[PDB]
Amino acid sequence: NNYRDVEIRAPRGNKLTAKSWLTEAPLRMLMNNLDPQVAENPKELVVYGGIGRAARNWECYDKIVETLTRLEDDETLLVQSGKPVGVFKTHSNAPRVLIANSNLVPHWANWEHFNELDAKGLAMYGQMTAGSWIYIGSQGIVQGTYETFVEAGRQHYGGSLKGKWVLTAGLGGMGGAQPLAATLAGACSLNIESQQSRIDFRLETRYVDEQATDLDDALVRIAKYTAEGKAISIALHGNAAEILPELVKRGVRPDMVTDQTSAHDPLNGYLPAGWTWEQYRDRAQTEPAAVVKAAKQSMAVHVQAMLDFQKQGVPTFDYGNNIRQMAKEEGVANAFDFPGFVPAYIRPLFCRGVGPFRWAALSGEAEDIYKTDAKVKELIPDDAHLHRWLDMARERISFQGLPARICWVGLGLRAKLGLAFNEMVRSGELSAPVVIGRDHLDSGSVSSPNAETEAMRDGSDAVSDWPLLNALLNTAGGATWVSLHHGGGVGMGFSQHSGMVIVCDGTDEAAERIARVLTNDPGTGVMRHADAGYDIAIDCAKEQGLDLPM
Amino acid sequence: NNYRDVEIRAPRGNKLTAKSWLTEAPLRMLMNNLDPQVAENPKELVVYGGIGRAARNWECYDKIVETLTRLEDDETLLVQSGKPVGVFKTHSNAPRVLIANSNLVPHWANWEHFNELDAKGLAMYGQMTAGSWIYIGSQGIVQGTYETFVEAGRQHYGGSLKGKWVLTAGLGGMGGAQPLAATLAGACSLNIESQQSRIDFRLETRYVDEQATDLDDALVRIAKYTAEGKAISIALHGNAAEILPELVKRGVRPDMVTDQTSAHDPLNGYLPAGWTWEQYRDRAQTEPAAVVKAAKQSMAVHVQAMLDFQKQGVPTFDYGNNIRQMAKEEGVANAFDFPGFVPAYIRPLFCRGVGPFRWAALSGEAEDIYKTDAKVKELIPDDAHLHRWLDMARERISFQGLPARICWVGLGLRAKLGLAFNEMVRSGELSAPVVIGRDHLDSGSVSSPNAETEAMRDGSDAVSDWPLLNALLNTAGGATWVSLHHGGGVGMGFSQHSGMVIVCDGTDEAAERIARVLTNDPGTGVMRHADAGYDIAIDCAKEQGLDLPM
Ligand SMILES: NC(=O)c1ccc[n+]([C@@H]2O[C@H](COP(=O)([O-])OP(=O)(O)OC[C@H]3O[C@@H](n4cnc5c(N)ncnc54)[C@H](O)[C@@H]3O)[C@@H](O)[C@H]2O)c1
Ligand SMILES: NC(=O)c1ccc[n+]([C@@H]2O[C@H](COP(=O)([O-])OP(=O)(O)OC[C@H]3O[C@@H](n4cnc5c(N)ncnc54)[C@H](O)[C@@H]3O)[C@@H](O)[C@H]2O)c1
Ligand SMILES: O=C(O)/C=C/c1c[nH]cn1
Ligand SMILES: O=C(O)/C=C/c1c[nH]cn1
Repeated sequence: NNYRDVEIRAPRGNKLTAKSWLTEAPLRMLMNNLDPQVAENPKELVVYGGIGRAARNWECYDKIVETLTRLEDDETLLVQSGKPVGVFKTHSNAPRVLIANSNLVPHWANWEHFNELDAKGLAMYGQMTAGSWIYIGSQGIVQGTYETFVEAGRQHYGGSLKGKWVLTAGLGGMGGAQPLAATLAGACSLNIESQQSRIDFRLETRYVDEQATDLDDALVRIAKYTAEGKAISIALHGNAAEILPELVKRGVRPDMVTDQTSAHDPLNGYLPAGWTWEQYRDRAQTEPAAVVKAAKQSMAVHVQAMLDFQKQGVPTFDYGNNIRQMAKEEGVANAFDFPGFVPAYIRPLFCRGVGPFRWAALSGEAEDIYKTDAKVKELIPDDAHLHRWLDMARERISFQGLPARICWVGLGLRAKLGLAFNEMVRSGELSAPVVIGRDHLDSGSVSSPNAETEAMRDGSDAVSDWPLLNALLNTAGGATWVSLHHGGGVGMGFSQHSGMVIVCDGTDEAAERIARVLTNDPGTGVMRHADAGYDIAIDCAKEQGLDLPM
Repeated sequence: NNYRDVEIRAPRGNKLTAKSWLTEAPLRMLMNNLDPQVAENPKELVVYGGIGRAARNWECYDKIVETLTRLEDDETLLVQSGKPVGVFKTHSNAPRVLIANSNLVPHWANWEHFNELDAKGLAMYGQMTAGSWIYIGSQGIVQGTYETFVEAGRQHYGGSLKGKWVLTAGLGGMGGAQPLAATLAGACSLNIESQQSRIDFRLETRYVDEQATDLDDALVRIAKYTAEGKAISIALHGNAAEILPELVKRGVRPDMVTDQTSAHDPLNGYLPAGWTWEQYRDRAQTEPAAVVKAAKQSMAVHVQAMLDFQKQGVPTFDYGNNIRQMAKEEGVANAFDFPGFVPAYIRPLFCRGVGPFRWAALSGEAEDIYKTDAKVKELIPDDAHLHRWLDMARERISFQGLPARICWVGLGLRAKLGLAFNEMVRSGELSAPVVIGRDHLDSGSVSSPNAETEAMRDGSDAVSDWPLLNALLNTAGGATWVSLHHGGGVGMGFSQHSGMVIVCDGTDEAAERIARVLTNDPGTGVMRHADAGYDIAIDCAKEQGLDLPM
C-alpha cells in the first residue's frame, strides 16, 4: 500500500520524459524527493520529518507520474493530499501544478483526525517540502541551522564558538544537518540519535564526523576536542529523554542546547524513554493512544531537562519541532520559558526577506551548481558572509540526489540570481534547466505561533492570511508549481504555510515570470514583517520600493 | 475608526473612477456591499452574519478604495483581513485583488483569539461574501433556502407544501430570506426575530408578509392561512430560545423546523433568553466571557426544543449557523440527532456543480438584469423549474442596491451564461459590464463538517484541501478577484472556503478567462464530490468531459 521495494531517482540529462521542461521539472523533483541518497524512508514514500510523504500512496504516485508526463503547457494538475485529483485548463503563465496537502478544518486539525482519515486512505502529511517536491536532503535546512548557531554565538559568546559545544538530538533528514551546521559555526556537538541507521545515514553523507561508544566516551571526546579548539560533530546512539536528564544530574554543562527530534508527531516521531524504535513502531499500530501518551510523557521529562540547562545559564531554544507545546500539554507549565529559534535568532533575516532560498540542477551535473555558485559570488561581490558560505558548501556539503544549493538571500537578490540563472540556461552555460524554490519556512510563507511567527511584536502570531496570500500571489505571478500545506514542522493544528518552485528554462517567457515571482515571493515576507511594525522590514520595503498601501 | 455616519452606494452608469472595468468592478461591489439597502449595519461596516465586515475599519476602507482607484492592469492588490497591505506586479490575466480574511492557525482558530486580535486592530471577520464583496442582499441566499424547502417538501410531504408551515428564527440579512423562500415554496411560516428593526427591514424589502402581535395571534394566523392553502410568512418579535420551548410545551406541531439566528458567534449574534438586545450589546463588551456563556446556554434550550419537535416526527434540520455544535458543547449530547441542510437536502445539487451562481449589473439599471433573465431562459429553454424561478424572482424579489440575480445552475451552463452575458456587454445590449460571482457556499469552494461537507459518504468532512485548490485554480484561470476565508457561516474554527468573481466587460480577453474559470470553478465541485464517490458527480464529470486522473 505505502510500501514498494524500488529505488527511485530523478532522470538526468536533457532528454525530456514529460512534454516540456515546465512539466519535466516537477516530475524530476518528485522523484528526487524519493532518491535513496535523499529521502529517509522512500520505499514507504517518506521523505522526512516523521511521515512527510511525496505522494499519498504508490497507486497515487504512479498516477502523478503518468499524469505529469501527459500534462499540456496550458493545463494545470491539482494534487490533493498526495493524489492527482484533476486537470484543468489555465494558461502557459499559470502554475502547471497546484498542491494542497494535509489541510483540515481547524476544529478537526489534529493528528487523531488525520490518522483516522489516513486509515481511510484520505490523507497524506506533506510536511513542508515533502509533499511539494522541493526537498534536497539535509542541505535544505543546514544553512538555517548554521545561521541559528552563528547568531546564538554572537549573542552569547561574543562571536566565535571555538572551544564550545552544542547538545542536541535528532539525526533524521533535517536534524542530521545539526552536526555539520555546528561544525561550520566553529563548535563541537553531541548529537543523540535513537536509530543506528540514521547515524549511519549522516555518516555516509558526511554530516556528522564520528560516533561515540557510550555517554562517558562521548563526553571524553567533547572534552578533548573542545580543549583543542576543534569543531567535530559526535553522534551518540540513545534516547534524548534519558540522556539529557542524566547529563543534568551529572552537572554537565553544554554551551547551548536545543532539540530536533520529530516531537511534532508523538505517534511516529518521538521515542518514549526505554523503548526501542522497533517496539515504538509496532505498538503505534496496536495502542496508538497509549504510544502517543508515552511519547509526550518523555517529551515532558526532555523539556524539563532543557529548562534545567537554561536555569544553569546555558542558551537554550526550541528549534521548530513543537516539543515545548507537547511538554506543556503534559504538565510542564513553564515549558515556554525558553524561546523558539526565530524570535530569538533569525527574525531579523526574515525582515529583509532572507530565507532558505534554493535551486537544483535538473541535469544532475555537479558542475551546473558550481557554475551557479560562481555566478552568485559575481552577482553579490561584497558579501563576505555569503562568499564564505558558498565556499563552505562547496568544501563541506556533499550533493544528495540532483546537485542542489542552499543559499540564504532576500528581497532584491533572489530575482537578480533567478534572471541570471535563466540566462545561463539559455546560453548553454548550464547544461539543463534549473529549478528555484525554498522551504516553506521563509519570510512571508508561514504562520506558526510556536516557530516562525512566535512572539510577533504586534501579537499577530496566529494570523494565517499571509501564507494563503503568498500562494495566491505566486499562482498569479507564474511560479511553476505552488502549494498550501498544513502542520509542516510543528505538526497538525499549529501551522499553515505555502511553497513555490519556478523553472528557469532559459526562455523569455520564464524570465518574465521569474522577475515578478522572485520579487513578490520574498516581497510578501518583507510586507508581512513591515505590517507587524519591524523597522528592519519597513526600511527594506522602502529601499526595495515595495508598494505597501498602508 | 469603526463607525462612520455616511451612506455608501455603488457608483452608477458607465463613468469609471478606476483605471478600467476590472478595477472599477471590485470598487463598485465593495461599496454595494455597504449600500443602506443591502447591508445590515453599514455604518459599522457590518454587512451580515453577526459581525461580517467589508473592510477592517474606515481608515482601511478609504485606503482600499484609494488603491483600487489607481491600481494598474498588471497590478494585484493584496487584502489581508480587510486591509490593503500590498500591491505587486502580476499580469492582466491574473486577479486584480487577492483576498484572505479571518484565517487563523488551527490551534488558535476560535472567537476568543479572534476578538483579542480584533481589539488590537488586527482582524476582520469576512463571513463569506461580506469581506469578498459579492453580497447582493437577501437575494443571495433566498433561492438556496427555497431549494432546501422544496426538496424537504418532496422528501416529506409529497412535493408541493400546500397547507404546511415552517417554524424558524432569525430575520437578519440571510435569515430574512427564509420567510420569502417558504412562501415561494408554497408554505406559510412563523419567523421569530428579536430585533424590531430587522423585522422592519424584511417587511420593507418584501421578504416577510406580516407581523403577528404575539404567539397566540401568530398561531391563529398560521392555523387560518394553513387551512386555507395560502402561503404567507409571519414575523413574531421575540426570542426563539423562549418561543420554541413554549410551542413544544403547547403541543404545537410545525411541518418543518429549522433556525437561522447568528448562533455561530455567541458574543454578537445570539440573544440570551430574557435579555433585551440593549443589555446584550452592552454586556458584550463588559463581560464578554459571561455573555458567551449566557448565549450558549440559551442555544442549548433552543436546540433541545428542536430535538423535541423531531421526536414528534417533525422534519428538523440545521441551516448552517452551527447551533447544534454550540448546544452539544453546552451538554446537549444528542444535538446532532437532526441533520444539516446539505447532506439532507442540497448535496445532490452540489454533485452537479449547481449552487448560488449570480451576477450583478454594475450599471445599476434593472432592465440589464431583465435582459439577462430573458437571455437565461433562451439558453436554458427546457428547464421549467429554472424559468419558474426567474418569473418568481421578477415577481417577488425586490432589487437591493445594484440590480442582481441569483440563479442556481451548475457545471456547463455557468460558462454558457457567462460567455453570453459578456457578448451582451460587447454588443451594447447590456448598459455596462456585469460581474459574475457566487457565495462561498458552493460545490467545490467550502469544507465545513457541520454544514456544506457534513456527512460526506467517505468521511472526508474536514478535508479543506479542496477550497484552497479552488482559490488557487481560480487565480490561475483568470477570475477578477479571488478570496480565501475562514469561519464563514459556522464561525471561527468550523469552515474554510474560497470565493471568486469575474467581470464580463465585453472583451475577448475577458471571454477566454470566462470560458476557463466558469468551467473550472464548478468543475472542482464535481471533482470534489466525484472523489468522495457520489455517482451523480462521477456521471456529471463524464458528461462534461472533466479530466480527473484517478
Ligand atoms: N521549524 C521549521 O520550519 C522546521 C524545519 C525543518 C524541520 N523541522 C522539524 O525538525 C524535526 C526533525 O526533522 P527530521 O526531518 O530530522 O525528522 P525525522 O523524522 O526525519 O528524524 C527525526 C529523528 O529523531 C529521532 N528521535 C526521535 N525520538 C528520539 C529520542 N527520544 N532520542 C533520540 N532521537 C530520537 C528519530 O530516530 C529520527 O531519526 C521535525 O519535528 C521537523 O518537523 C522544523
Ligand atoms: N451555511 C451557510 O453557508 C450559511 C449561509 C448564509 C448564512 N448562514 C448563517 O445564518 C445565520 C444568520 O445569518 P444572517 O445574515 O441573518 O446574520 P445576522 O447577524 O444579519 O442576523 C441574525 C438575526 O438573528 C436574530 N436573533 C439572534 N438571536 C435570536 C434569538 N434568540 N431569537 C430571535 N432572534 C434572534 C438577530 O436579531 C438577527 O436579526 C448566521 O449564522 C450565518 O452565518 C449560513
Ligand atoms: O529544508 C527543507 O527542504 C524543508 C524543511 C522543513 C521545514 N519544515 C518542515 N520541513
Ligand atoms: O449569499 C451570500 O451573499 C453569502 C451568504 C453566506 C454564506 N455563508 C455565510 N453567509
